[PDB]
Amino acid sequence: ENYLIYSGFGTSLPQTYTIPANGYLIISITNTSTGNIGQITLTIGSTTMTFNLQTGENKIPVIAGTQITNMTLTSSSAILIYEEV
Repeated sequence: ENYLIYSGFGTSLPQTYTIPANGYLIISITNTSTGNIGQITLTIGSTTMTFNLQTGENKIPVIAGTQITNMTLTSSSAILIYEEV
């Protein structure tokens, strides 16, 4: 089951998001190129994590209540964020 978190466009996120369950966070970044495309930052409790993003699917194990606090892309893209639970 795939829970939609965000769908949009550009190079960053308009708000922070809460991941609702344990599972895999999927960040699908699509654009007319391939390869490295930016960064995402997640926070859970007292831990902050920073991850490299590539085009296509980026999969990150996450626990319930993890926050997506920032994403920064190097070129405008379609951005789809959902969680496999």
